[PDB]
Amino acid sequence: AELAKPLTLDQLQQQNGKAIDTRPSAFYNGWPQTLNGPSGHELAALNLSASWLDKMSTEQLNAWIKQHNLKTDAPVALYGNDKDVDAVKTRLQKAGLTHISILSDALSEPSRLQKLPHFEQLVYPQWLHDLQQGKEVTAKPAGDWKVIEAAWGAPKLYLISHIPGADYIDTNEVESEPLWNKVSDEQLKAMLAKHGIRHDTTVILYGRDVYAAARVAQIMLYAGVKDVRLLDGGWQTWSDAGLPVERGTPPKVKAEPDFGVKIPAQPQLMLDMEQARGLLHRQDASLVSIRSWPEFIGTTSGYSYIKPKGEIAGARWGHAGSDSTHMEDFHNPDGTMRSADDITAMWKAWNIKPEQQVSFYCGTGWRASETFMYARAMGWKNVSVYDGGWYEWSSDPKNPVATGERGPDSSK
Ligand code: NA
Repeated sequence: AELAKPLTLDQLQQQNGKAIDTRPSAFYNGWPQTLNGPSGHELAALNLSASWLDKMSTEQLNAWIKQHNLKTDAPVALYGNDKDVDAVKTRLQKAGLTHISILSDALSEPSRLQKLPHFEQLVYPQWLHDLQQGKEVTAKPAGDWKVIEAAWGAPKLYLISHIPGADYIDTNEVESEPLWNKVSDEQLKAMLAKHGIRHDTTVILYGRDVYAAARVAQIMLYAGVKDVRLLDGGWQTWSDAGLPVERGTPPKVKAEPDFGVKIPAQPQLMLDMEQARGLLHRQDASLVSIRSWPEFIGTTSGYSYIKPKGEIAGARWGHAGSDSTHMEDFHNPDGTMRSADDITAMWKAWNIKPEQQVSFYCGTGWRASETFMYARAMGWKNVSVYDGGWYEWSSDPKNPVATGERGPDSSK
């Protein structure tokens, strides 16, 4: 039942133990719990939110313990809310950890905390709701702001319910046939004006799936929207918070004719095929496949309408999900972004590194847009999406293709 002795951070370090931040990831990432309050987690703290526990089976927890290298008798020091700390203690006890304490001086020295360099780009429901009601909040939009739901095709679930004051974007407004690449600068200019977006409008996007919203977001960043943000974990986090919803067709938007800069203002954020091919086989650059493992080895193309199978030869595997519509390797059990530390280590093992020119691709770019926005928020400075992805690559039977099981070395 009970906790071992309380440890300070210093003692925990001396004893080669680990700290476990048991708050929701939003706060682990950098969001203050009160205005002006401590921002981020203790050095090398892990994040195991108590709110995830009901969606972690016994084996998911065991896996997570192993994966963070918690040795069974090495000290673990927990911090956060009491109920949360206690829920995690119970679970870790049942999983067989033997030295569980509280981190006594947790969050007591703000100057030593670590944060997602741009945590403010991944918002959470309560922040968004506070902003809407006119409450002073951390990282407040500098000027106008808009909330937009992004999904494939005309409004459906949006008609049933959506975040109050949210506009709606059909992803067909930003990408189109033949390659499912983004539409033209000129079509983008009109799309932006129509939804009342200028270069200095803060745009907060969410979707029923994070990647639809991310796709829109990366495209707006390319175009020239300076401040584009995602709801971390998407719509489901809003629904689950039991916050207010509105209903019915999207209300009329007041057009903004003049964007205020020439589009595109950030063209380096999107690569074509030749540019993508240029990144291969380099220490200072990575072309990253955000495709499932069966796509990566050539069991399946991932899509009904893509006949060719295999992968871009020399693409480094950035992980993804179980299939072409899932992103488990980037998600906590509640659907929010896994920790920066974990993502950084997963990518590192494949020689994908923040000092490189790094471009993400997948089938047609949605999954890659998602990892792009994470990497942006992790503070990766040279990131982009290779729009065409496997669909464009495998159009040309001259492009080199890899199949078969292979590891990190095989993409030098
Ligand atoms: Na594409």
